[PDB]
Amino acid sequence: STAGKVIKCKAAVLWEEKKPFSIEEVEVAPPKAHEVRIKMVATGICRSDDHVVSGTLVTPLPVIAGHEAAGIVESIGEGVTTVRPGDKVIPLFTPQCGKCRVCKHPEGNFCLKNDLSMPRGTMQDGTSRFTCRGKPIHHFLGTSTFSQYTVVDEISVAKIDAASPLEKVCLIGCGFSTGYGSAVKVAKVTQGSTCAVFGLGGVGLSVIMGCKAAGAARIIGVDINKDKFAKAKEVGATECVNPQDYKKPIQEVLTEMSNGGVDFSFEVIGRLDTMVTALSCCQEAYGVSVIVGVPPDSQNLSMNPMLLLSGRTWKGAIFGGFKSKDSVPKLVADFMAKKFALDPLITHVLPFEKINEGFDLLRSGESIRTILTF
Amino acid sequence: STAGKVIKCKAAVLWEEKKPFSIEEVEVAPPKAHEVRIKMVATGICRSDDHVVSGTLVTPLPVIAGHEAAGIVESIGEGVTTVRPGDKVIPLFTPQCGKCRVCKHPEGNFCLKNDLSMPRGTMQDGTSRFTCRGKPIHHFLGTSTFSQYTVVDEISVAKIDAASPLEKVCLIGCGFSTGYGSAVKVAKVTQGSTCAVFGLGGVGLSVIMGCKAAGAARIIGVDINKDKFAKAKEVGATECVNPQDYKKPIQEVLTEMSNGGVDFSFEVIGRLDTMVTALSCCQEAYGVSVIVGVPPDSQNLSMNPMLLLSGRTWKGAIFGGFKSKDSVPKLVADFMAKKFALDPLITHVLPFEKINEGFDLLRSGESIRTILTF
Ligand SMILES: NC(=O)c1ccc[n+]([C@@H]2O[C@H](COP(=O)([O-])OP(=O)(O)OC[C@H]3O[C@@H](n4cnc5c(N)ncnc54)[C@H](O)[C@@H]3O)[C@@H](O)[C@H]2O)c1
Ligand SMILES: NC(=O)c1ccc[n+]([C@@H]2O[C@H](COP(=O)([O-])OP(=O)(O)OC[C@H]3O[C@@H](n4cnc5c(N)ncnc54)[C@H](O)[C@@H]3O)[C@@H](O)[C@H]2O)c1
Ligand SMILES: CCCC[C@@H]1CC[S@](=O)C1
Ligand SMILES: CCCC[C@@H]1CC[S@](=O)C1
Ligand SMILES: [Zn+2]
Ligand SMILES: [Zn+2]
Ligand SMILES: [Zn+2]
Ligand SMILES: [Zn+2]
Repeated sequence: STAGKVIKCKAAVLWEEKKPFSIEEVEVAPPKAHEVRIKMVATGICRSDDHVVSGTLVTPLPVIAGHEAAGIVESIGEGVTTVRPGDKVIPLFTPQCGKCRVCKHPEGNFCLKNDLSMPRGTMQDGTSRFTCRGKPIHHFLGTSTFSQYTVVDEISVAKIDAASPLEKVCLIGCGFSTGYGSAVKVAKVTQGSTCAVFGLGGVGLSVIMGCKAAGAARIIGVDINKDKFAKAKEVGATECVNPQDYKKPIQEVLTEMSNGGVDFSFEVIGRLDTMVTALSCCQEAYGVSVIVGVPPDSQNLSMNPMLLLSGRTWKGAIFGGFKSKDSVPKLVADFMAKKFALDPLITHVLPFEKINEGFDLLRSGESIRTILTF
Repeated sequence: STAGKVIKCKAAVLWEEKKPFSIEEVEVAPPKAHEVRIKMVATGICRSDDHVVSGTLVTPLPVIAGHEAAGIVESIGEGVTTVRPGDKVIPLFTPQCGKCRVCKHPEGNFCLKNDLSMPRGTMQDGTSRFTCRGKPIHHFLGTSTFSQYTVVDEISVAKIDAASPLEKVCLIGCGFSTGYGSAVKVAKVTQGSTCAVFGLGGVGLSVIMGCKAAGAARIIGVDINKDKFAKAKEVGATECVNPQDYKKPIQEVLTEMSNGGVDFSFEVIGRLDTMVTALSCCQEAYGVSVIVGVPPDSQNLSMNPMLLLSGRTWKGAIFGGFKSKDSVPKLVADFMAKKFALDPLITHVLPFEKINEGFDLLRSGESIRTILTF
């Protein structure tokens, strides 16, 4: 019925940094060749969407943010072969073209068609499908899910199980997969190890889930908000520590509690100082530290290279190291088979029109993941 | 004949920073329990010994430096079980106690008894076996090989093949093992990969040897001294580049020549800026960069954590990651079986008494390894 036509719908537009989202009427153009128009069903509020509002994450404005979501294909442009109208799908903020050097490498996942390194906030063809008040509105990492309808490139969408609960599996579009993969795929947590997880929001909780699934014996959660500790323990943290309770630096405290440094540490916050602290708290000769948190745009950290010369391994990853199009469908299938849980991350559910309230909950420290329904 | 007695012999003592070594008479005490007194046969001049002179590497002075060497056991203290008088041995600047958490971990080699993290420059018992002009002289990483005789702890010595040529296998005590292991063990260079090696001294040449033995397809040598290029090519470099020949930063140049960044990069110099440049030139999603070079004491580098967040792996190692006492004897055995060559690193041979001349050759850029004979 709407196939091949402009759709007029509501979307949350961010017109300028540090302002509330504006629920407005936008026009969404029909999908061009190899493009997929999606009717959104659920979208999570991730800290990275708030980074766009705060200026932490820089991307051309005005913009329709949102990148963690699930929806139903409304229509497909010419040449699309991987999804059909009616299919449940999850948009991929990291594409999987399957032809670049990274897509062909066994460990790479940061596809070279990404819109993160040199952000333009467009479709792959350099143009936008969004218009508001007559003005073109940018996309966000080829996803833009804070809208009733969006249009993505075929390499930025994956078909998922037809029976999946989209108000839950939207978390596989970012939060869950990032945390879980960070532990299980990037760090490769080992059985019996000691892990330290800095930041106990949705991503940090999914890191804990992954460490516990990998058989870690000790999983130490670190947060300055102690209200985060109960849920952290629920999904696997054996201990939790608040840096504000101590008179000495947390890396010392953690080095002492792990009898010389942890096997695996994770930075899941987004601060330069906690990135260096997480590196330091892993065992100097064989420790591994993974950066997951997004740092303030263009800022450099300072660190002593002797931390690495002793033997430490330092790495970072986008989306838990998962090749997005190949893994999203398998993660949904595993969720359907009850291999992991997603309810522990969901603390609040709000209609899409209350998006600003959902961001207020995140910023106040009260929520983990707010799921917005359309 | 000398067993149980103080030995009077010549040693090169460093009384103060930035001065020539002073060839003096020293008194070497007999070995205490679990100690081994070694008659030196050959010692190489590594850049790290020059770092002690320049103040780059800090350790208590006055000191007997030198750590890359081979000699013959003169006598053993009570309780020594792993070596005997007359054995050929190689002193280990990284110990292998075999009991600490690092020694027992499969991938650790930075034994907790090392004298590097908090340098005291003494034997394991906190005292020195060296005296000069009535003053106690410090040890250097439990080795101190710029002396006709030295005393080391049993965990800092390995028994090697009785037929090995000590004027060649002394390089297994540092230079060769470090570079080689950095490629094959730490980085785990893969067949068909592209490697970039910053610094073409003896350790950088050894890194090339390990990349070639791992089957790398391309091995790009980087050095501001183009006189280093011929030998680099001889041992495996497919191309060599001098940063001074270009108008743009070397990481750009290397990213362009590897069509998007190399698989494995190695910092084998000891500069903060080349450590970051080496990291950057490795492929942003799956690249691996290994720091081998020793940076100026207590200085921090500055870097953007986005270099890691895209997927890069950054690591460092001491002694190429080898568990010292288990690996040195195998390396010598491999060398005896012609599994690798050591002659390409040796450009000059001088009597011990010309140690200052040997340091002048290194500092002028003329040599790779000068072997000193006793
Ligand atoms: N690499 C990726 O692919 C990817 C994917 C998703 C999110 N992220 C990033 O991961 C981070 C975490 O995301 P989230 O959605 O879980 O966010 P969140 O805001 O829900 O969680 C962060 C947690 O850090 C805690 N915290 C803040 N400052 C702290 C400090 N100084 N010390 C200790 N704890 C502190 C907060 O109390 C909070 O619980 C963000 O930076 C987000 O942008 C990266
Ligand atoms: N990690 C360890 O276990 C270990 C063991 C041995 C040596 N090291 C360290 O490794 C480094 C190399 O040792 P070496 O004995 O081979 O030293 P070296 O001095 O023989 O070689 C260093 C090479 O780097 C080159 N170089 C200098 N500045 C440069 C720049 N700006 N750009 C590019 N190239 C530059 C020089 O021309 C030289 O050929 C030293 O810092 C040494 O202390 C570490
Ligand atoms: C390291 C920067 C990654 C930014 C990505 C934005 C959407 S997802 O939350 C992570
Ligand atoms: C990272 C510092 C290691 C310094 C050690 C001194 C002797 S060997 O050259 C390496
Ligand atoms: Zn790709
Ligand atoms: Zn996200
Ligand atoms: Zn050395
Ligand atoms: Zn040990």
